[PDB]
Amino acid sequence: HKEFTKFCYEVYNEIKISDKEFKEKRAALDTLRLCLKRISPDAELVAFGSLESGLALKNSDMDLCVLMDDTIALQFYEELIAEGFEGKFLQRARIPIIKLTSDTGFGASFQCDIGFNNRLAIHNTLLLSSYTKLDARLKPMVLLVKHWAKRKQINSPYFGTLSSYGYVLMVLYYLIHVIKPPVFPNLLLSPLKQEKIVDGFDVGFDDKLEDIPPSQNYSSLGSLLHGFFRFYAYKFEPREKVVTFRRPDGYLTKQEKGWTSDRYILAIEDPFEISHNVGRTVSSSGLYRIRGEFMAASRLLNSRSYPIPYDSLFEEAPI
Repeated sequence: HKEFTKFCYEVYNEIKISDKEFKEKRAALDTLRLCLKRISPDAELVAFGSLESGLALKNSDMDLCVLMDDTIALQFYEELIAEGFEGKFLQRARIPIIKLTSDTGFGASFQCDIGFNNRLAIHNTLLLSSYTKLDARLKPMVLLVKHWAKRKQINSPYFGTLSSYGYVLMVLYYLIHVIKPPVFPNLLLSPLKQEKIVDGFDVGFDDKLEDIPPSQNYSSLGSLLHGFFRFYAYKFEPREKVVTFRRPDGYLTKQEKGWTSDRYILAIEDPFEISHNVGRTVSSSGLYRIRGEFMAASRLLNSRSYPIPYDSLFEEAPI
């Protein structure tokens, strides 16, 4: 996989966030933090998601969280509308959300999403951020899987398919517990790991990355991707197994977890919030499309017709 790896890195460099775009988002965050400072002096606005882990595709949306220690939620929204930003305040039960649309100069096409005390989400981002720092192969691979999923119309949680985070965990599971030699260790199950309970969940992992030995896996990005597709296309049985980060071998049956009868069509156990299935959005019809597109990828990469048209891997599939 020399030619495929060459193609992979070419695509990766086209789809990744530019340093220009990154600095624009970081500048926007500093402006919004100043807004929060004048209304709540002890609250902090922390960034999470793709932009924070570095697993962000160009023209990505911003995900922020206001952390504190009540009315501050709505009070922050009104100060933002006052400071020229355009958006709406939405609250379901006791969970408020700010959805920003524009700016009158980071705008006009400037999207941003602010949450309140979503601590677990910040921790999942810390875990992915650490893995990104461990191996250089993870960032391109994740972006390429994300770009493929998006283009093949299998990245719609609202339409019976999997979330982008779903695919990130699908990649991590493969690189930690499936590939041999593994590309990564399991930082959650490390003997150096210490328990840290946040919102009734253990968010602890070995973050002292400097002391972690280098990977014994020397495979290319192209080879890694060919394996990932082949695994989920032909070896992984979602009617039997759970994608997990809580077993040393990675072996967890749906029987053992009790996820046999939210939807359990595709079982992806969240690393910290273990009660939550990241693949709950995946429907029976949707899984069929996911399985179909995985087999298609495998078929393409084992083609005997040269030169192989690798471009078809990122060809937009009908809606």
